[PDB]
This record gives sequence, structure tokens and C-alpha cells, in this order.
Amino acid sequence: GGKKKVCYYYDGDIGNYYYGQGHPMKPHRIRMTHNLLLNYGLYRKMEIYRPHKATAEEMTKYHSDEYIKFLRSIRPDNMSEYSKQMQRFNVGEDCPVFDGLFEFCQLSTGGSVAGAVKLNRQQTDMAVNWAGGLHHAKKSEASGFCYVNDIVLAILELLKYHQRVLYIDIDIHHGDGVEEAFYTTDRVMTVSFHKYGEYFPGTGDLRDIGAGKGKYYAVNFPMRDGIDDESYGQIFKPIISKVMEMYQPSAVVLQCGADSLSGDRLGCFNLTVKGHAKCVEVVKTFNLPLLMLGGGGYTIRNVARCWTYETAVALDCEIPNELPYNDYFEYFGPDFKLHISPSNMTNQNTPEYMEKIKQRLFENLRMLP
Ligand SMILES: Cc1cc(O)cc(=O)o1
Ligand SMILES: [Ca+2]
Ligand code: NA
Ligand SMILES: [Zn+2]
Repeated sequence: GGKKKVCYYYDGDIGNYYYGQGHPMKPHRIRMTHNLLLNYGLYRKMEIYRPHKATAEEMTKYHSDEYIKFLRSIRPDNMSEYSKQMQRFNVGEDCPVFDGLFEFCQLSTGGSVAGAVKLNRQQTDMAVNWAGGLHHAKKSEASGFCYVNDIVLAILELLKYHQRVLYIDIDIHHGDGVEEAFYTTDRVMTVSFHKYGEYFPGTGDLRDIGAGKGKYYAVNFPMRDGIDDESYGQIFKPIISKVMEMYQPSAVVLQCGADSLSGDRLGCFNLTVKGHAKCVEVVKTFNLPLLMLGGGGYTIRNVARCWTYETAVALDCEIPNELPYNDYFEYFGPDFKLHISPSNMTNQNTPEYMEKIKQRLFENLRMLP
């Protein structure tokens, strides 16, 4: 279907935002990703844009006025005066107050919405924003290290010109905030693959299928610890092929959270970078306008490898396994290679479990017109 035009979004300030001592979310990983892919030469093959800052008003296309007014006002120096509001909006613990919090949200969001506009205008085939994908944020509260739902805002932009939009989420966590926003409409189908059972955020059972006009337009594949490349590959291409056939979307959003990789500080899966990136290859073959976003990922050397390789896949550009010199070279020892090995952890997802869940999801997809 030909090679694709790619527009990529990055702000050089993004890596300086700091969630605080000990916090696993590290914006620096987006700077590591950028520096690695520049050193592979991938800037020669794509257009690189700075995101604009999304305004408070633009954010209220989804979020409440009261929540956005609070996010644009709260600072470490005035926290004591805002104790009540912090609790209501779920800020100040897992989702801390840090210097420049609102600006970080504006740049994360700006990349996703700018990419959506470029796709709507038919000025690109693919848009990429590795600072986006913050899928847990809700209408009026922060959740799961996410404050503003850049994904929901980008999908609302795509819906100006697309009757049906497909959302796919390969982060290890359930895409709860995106699913909730579109739970009662058939104009967005949401498809999430995730660890389920005594795990954050607690939602995404296979029996969660949507409601009202949106019944059968939410799809959830719950998984156990230790899934590997073979098992994930067993089910991803067949599921997405059936969704494409039945739903017939005109645009796609793919959240590429890297916390589903082997060795993640918070995750419990066993995928390689090649296994994760096979998902990008499958979605790209349908030749639809595609927005590719970031997400979780807590072992930062592997996040940089994953998103560098997935940028190369979007470009159909082969790159060597030997890493080029870069500003973070020491982070990639002791091997200094791009690709990673799986661990010897047990895969609790039997082949029979994988086929049975797939078969139940196929039953629900037969209910589409
Ligand atoms: C992404 C996330 C958020 C959180 O509060 C706990 C966790 O384990 O993972
Ligand atoms: Ca997911
Ligand atoms: Na929906
Ligand atoms: Zn996650």
C-alpha cells in the first residue's frame, strides 16, 4: 500500500518536567526516545513539528470547567490553601502537584490534537506524539499519573470529519478513561488488551461491552501475568481484522504504552520490542489515517528502544541492532543493542485461555450490523 508520510511531534522542554523523588513516571524518557531516533538518522525520512500549547478552553471540549480551572491554578506554593480541591480532583498523591504541571498537560495534549488536525486536512498519513496517550484521565479527576485526556480530545477532533473512529490500546493497563468517554456511542469503538485481576485500575472485564447506542462498541481482552510474543500474536491480528471488517472505521488511534514489555518496573508481561511493534505493523497494513501515541513505560531504556523502533516501523525504514552513539548511551548497557530478550517468567495465559477469550469476543462482534 506504499510508504506513508509521517508527521512527528516533540517539544525540547518536555524532558525537564519532574514528578518528584521516587515517582516512576519520568518525562525524561521522551527526550531519550527523541535523541536515540535522531542518532539513527530518522529525521531524514519524516517531518518534525513542535506542538502548540493547548488552551484551557480547548481542554473543556471534554473536561469540566471546574477541573480545568483547578489544574491551571494549583502550584506547590499554594497547595496548603487547596487541600479540599486536591482531594476532590484526585491530585497530590499518585498524581502529584509539580512545577509546570499545567504546561506539561498543554504540550502533551497539543501534540495529539495537532496530529489529529493534520490527519483531518489530509496533509499526512500518520501522526506520532510519544508525549501523549494518557488514557486514565477522567472528565473531572486525575488518575494513574494522567491529568488531561489528550486521547479523548484528539478523537473529538477526528469526529469532525470521520463518522466512525477506532481506538486500540496495547498499554498493560485498561484504557478506562477513553472507554468511559465513548461508552454510550457507536461513533467510537474502543479495544483494550490489558492485565486484569488485582491490578490497576480494576476495570476492563470481558463482560464490559458498552451501553445504549454504544452496546457492543467496547471490547476488552483481559490477560494474566507473563504473556509472551507468541501468545499476543495468536490473538491480535485476528481480533483487529474482525473489528476492521465489522466496524469499517475511517480513522484509527493506537496507544502504544510500553509498560507491556518484559522487565517493566510496574508491569508483569513478557513482550519484546519486536512483539510490541508487530501490533503497529498490523494496524498500518489497513491503510487508514493513523494517530500513534505513547502511554505508560517505567524501565526507561526499554521505552526509548520501543518507541524508536516503532517510529522506524511507521517509516518502513530498517535500522541496525547495534545502537548508535547518543547522549544517553550508558543507559543501554551492558549490551548496547536495540532489541531485548524475554525473561524466564511463567506465562499464566494458556493457549486454550487465549482462544476461548478470542471466541467470546468474536460472538459479540457478530452483533454489529
Ligand atoms: C499506572 C498506574 C497508576 C497507579 O496509581 C498505580 C499503578 O500501579 O499504575
Ligand atoms: Ca491496554
Ligand atoms: Na463506544
Ligand atoms: Zn500503563
